[PDB]
Amino acid sequence: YNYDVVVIGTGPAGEGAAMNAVKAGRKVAVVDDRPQVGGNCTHLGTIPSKALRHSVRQIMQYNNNPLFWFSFADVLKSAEQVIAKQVSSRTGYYARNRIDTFFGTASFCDEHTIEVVHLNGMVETLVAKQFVIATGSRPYRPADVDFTHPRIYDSDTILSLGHTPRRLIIYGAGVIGCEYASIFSGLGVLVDLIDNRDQLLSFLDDEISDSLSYHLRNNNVLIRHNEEYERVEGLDNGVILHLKSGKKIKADAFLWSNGRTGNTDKLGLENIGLKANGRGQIQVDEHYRTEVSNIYAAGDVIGWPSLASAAYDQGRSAAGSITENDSWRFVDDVPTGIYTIPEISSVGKTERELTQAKVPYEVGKAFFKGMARAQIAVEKAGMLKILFHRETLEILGVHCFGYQASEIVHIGQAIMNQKGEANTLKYFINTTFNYPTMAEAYRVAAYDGLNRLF
Amino acid sequence: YNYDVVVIGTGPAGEGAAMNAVKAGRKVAVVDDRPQVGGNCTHLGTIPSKALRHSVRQIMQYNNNPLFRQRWFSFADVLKSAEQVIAKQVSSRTGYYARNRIDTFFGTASFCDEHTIEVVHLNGMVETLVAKQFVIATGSRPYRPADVDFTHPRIYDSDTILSLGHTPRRLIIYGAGVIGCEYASIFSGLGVLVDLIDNRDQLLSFLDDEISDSLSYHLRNNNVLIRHNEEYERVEGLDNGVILHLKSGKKIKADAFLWSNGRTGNTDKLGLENIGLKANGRGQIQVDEHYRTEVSNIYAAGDWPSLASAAYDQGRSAAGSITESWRFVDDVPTGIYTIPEISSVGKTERELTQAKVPYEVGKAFFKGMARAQIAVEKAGMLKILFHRETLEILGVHCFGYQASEIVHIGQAIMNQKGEANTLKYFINTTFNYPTMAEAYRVAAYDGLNRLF
Ligand SMILES: Cc1cc2nc3c(=O)[nH]c(=O)nc-3n(C[C@H](O)[C@H](O)[C@H](O)COP(=O)(O)OP(=O)(O)OC[C@H]3O[C@@H](n4cnc5c(N)ncnc54)[C@H](O)[C@@H]3O)c2cc1C
Ligand SMILES: Cc1cc2nc3c(=O)[nH]c(=O)nc-3n(C[C@H](O)[C@H](O)[C@H](O)COP(=O)(O)OP(=O)(O)OC[C@H]3O[C@@H](n4cnc5c(N)ncnc54)[C@H](O)[C@@H]3O)c2cc1C
Repeated sequence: YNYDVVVIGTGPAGEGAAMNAVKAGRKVAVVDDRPQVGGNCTHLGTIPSKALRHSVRQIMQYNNNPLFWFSFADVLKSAEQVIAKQVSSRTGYYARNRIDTFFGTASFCDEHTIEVVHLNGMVETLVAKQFVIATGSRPYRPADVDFTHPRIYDSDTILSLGHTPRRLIIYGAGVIGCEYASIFSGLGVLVDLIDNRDQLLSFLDDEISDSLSYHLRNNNVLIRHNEEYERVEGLDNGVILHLKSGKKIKADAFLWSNGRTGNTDKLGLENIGLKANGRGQIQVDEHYRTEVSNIYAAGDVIGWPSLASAAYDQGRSAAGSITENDSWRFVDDVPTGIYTIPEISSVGKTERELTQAKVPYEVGKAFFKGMARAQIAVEKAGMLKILFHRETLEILGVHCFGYQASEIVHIGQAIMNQKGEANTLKYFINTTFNYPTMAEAYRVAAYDGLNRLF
Repeated sequence: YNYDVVVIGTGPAGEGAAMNAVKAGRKVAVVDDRPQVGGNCTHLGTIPSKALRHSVRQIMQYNNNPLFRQRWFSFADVLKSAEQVIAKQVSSRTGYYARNRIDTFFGTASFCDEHTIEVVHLNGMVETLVAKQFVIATGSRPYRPADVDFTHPRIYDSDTILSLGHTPRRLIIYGAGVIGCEYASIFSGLGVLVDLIDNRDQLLSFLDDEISDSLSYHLRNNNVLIRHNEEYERVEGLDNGVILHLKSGKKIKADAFLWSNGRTGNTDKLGLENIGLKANGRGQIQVDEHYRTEVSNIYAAGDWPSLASAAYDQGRSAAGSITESWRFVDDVPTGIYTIPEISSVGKTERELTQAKVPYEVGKAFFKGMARAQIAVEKAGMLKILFHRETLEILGVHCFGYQASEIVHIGQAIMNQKGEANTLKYFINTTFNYPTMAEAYRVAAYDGLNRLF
């Protein structure tokens, strides 16, 4: 077969790259080893975890509702229709713009031709001028951990759970680990989160991390800091983890969420002259182009920031660079978002970086406890913090935690991206929002900032 | 994949073998290289030629009927009618396969060992299939000599002739076989000066002399020019017409050319040397009375006599032998579908004369037949050879419209044993009237007059 742009993997990066390329008028093909389109964006990652989290939140609201346990399988059963709808929508998207697909593992043979091998023994060959690599990553699996044990799971096999455990252990304080800890705590299981550092999500703001830790501890998430595993043992009834500090923790299950490794082992990277680091990531430039001129890598496969929306935008920019239609833009200022119960999101500098850089900033706070919308939604916990320059009133950082955090942070991001005097805090006083909504926070927050300035 | 019986070829032999094997309760599968089921019987051989012949008969009757006068048509329009029949037949065969839970694999089959095969499709496929019992029904192809340019647009065979787009003014057919005679009759009915070339001095020497003479007379009266005892020397394809130079020194120029001399077995691609099976010069496979090859678990059936019904029966017999219903297909009623048709069963007059059997001949001419007169097909003849003393039937020959359907009553009477196989049955049995089966009765009486 002959094409112009060939995409590996149908994740957000691959889908975005292929759509931008077909928007340019080229002839484009996509290859994905999964039997269905979507990848970890919909099959094992974002969609199943988010459906589980939303079901857990609804269960929690129902239990605490004055108007009125649940098996894990019943809770997870809400995700199959969502994934079916998403895969149908993406299949229709691909069919309408006429992109041919191949459901098989893709391997490299030269600079222009690839081998697609399916489960039947199918062998096909694709040739194109431009290639996009969006193989993503897989859960990092250390050798000394018996993942074949029925009671030991990773970020993928955890969905195979057939019963809600009495206790559980989570290793790694990453985004996935914290999200799963929050979800399981909502389900009503004593989760023992294990962290290699002293503070949860040290890249976040200190206040937000402290509030998240307080809520997790108040919701049975026993958090142990500064820990490194020594030896994991699987039994008939439970799993026992011996830490290097000497503590032995026994649970009825086990989940590993410490890092991810890029999918490059089966790609045959040596056949083209490219090499991947120990993390399985491919070095790319500001154009998302590797050392090979016609080879482009984008999305989570490159490592940072390993965010599905960020991966989609990175693939879109890589396709724009391939077509050179001015649509390229290096995706660097990604607003971080952690989907625990409740949510967390941030955009821009934190208070620690601002303190280090000696920027004369000021803090405006808005607490969700005194909020009409938050109380009406029965969400008492949460806060919103805005860091703004004292003199120029420019917003240098927005951090929110609580109800609808990710949706709230977008307006602060939009105000942030303005240039010069346009990016000012006083906008929140010169613009009328709706009421009662969560956006009203900004208004209050703005005042709580400008009252601190003399 | 694992199965009990694996058949190669979806023609009548393969389909019959698969159906008989699946009737035994085993798990069976079929493989073929054609993108549709049916085999050469439906896609390139029997069915298209029969549709062409029936359409030619219909247009001939329409032209000759005074009622329809108050009109030559292109070859493509005549051939168009076969597509519907082919589609219906392939749909019926696919339904038969699916209702019986038969696995089909559309790719060329190659032998690896005595129990497994590789299936390769157009796109570099590889599929392994292992089964206890195997059936070979690969059929055959038109024989292609090296010294003729089949790639020439004006030179065709028994398969590529359907690719003709325009009806030629003149045409040459080489080989006086059943296929050659049928195509010569069809093209003569279409209104083309056909120059049939025969290697021997008599058309269809395996038939009775009277039947062959009548067929030759009809072909001569239908613009077909028959040349006897000729062998080709060189076929040259010009831009306007094909010129054939024969060994006798003649040169014949026409607007087309058809080759129908011999058939070649489709065994080269099978790779039988990987299992210890050899193919002769014609590509056939030697088998015993049980349709079994040298290998104990390898069986071959179908494409002598290269008859579709005979191939079907041979395939079913091979399947029965595999499942332990076996019957050696040896006596097949020979049928040539020219205009009019020809059929024969049992011994001919020449063989009876050689063996000095005291027989007698009963004739019933179709010219005096009422149903034949209504059919406006008066040319015909029904000859019955019956033993004089014991009144047993030793041979039945017919040459006329609806010959194949007529011959089956004589065949049914033939297969009876002893006194049951008697000509007097045709005297003591009430037939339908007006039918050409009742002609048998007349023939029987025409025999009983000669008795004394
Ligand atoms: C539990 C969980 C929750 C998450 N929640 C979020 C969230 O809320 N927001 C967010 O932004 N991110 C989230 N993520 C991260 C998200 O999974 C990634 O950011 C996203 O997958 C990045 O897009 P991608 O296309 O690079 O990844 P993928 O979608 O994983 O791309 C890899 C695709 O390529 C295929 N592939 C891989 N190797 C080959 C090969 N050799 N041959 C052929 N095909 C191949 C894979 O089968 C897959 O289809 C979450 C992750 C997890 C585990
Ligand atoms: C013009 C014409 C008219 C005819 N008219 C009549 C008639 O009126 N009556 C009659 O009884 N007979 C007639 N025949 C003869 C008839 O074609 C054969 O008798 C019969 O079809 C053979 O049956 P078969 O299944 O054994 O062979 P086929 O029907 O040829 O079956 C072979 C099948 O297997 C496939 N195949 C071949 N090699 C391989 C391979 N290596 N791997 C996989 N698949 C393979 C072929 O493509 C084909 O589909 C006629 C023939 C011709 C050419």
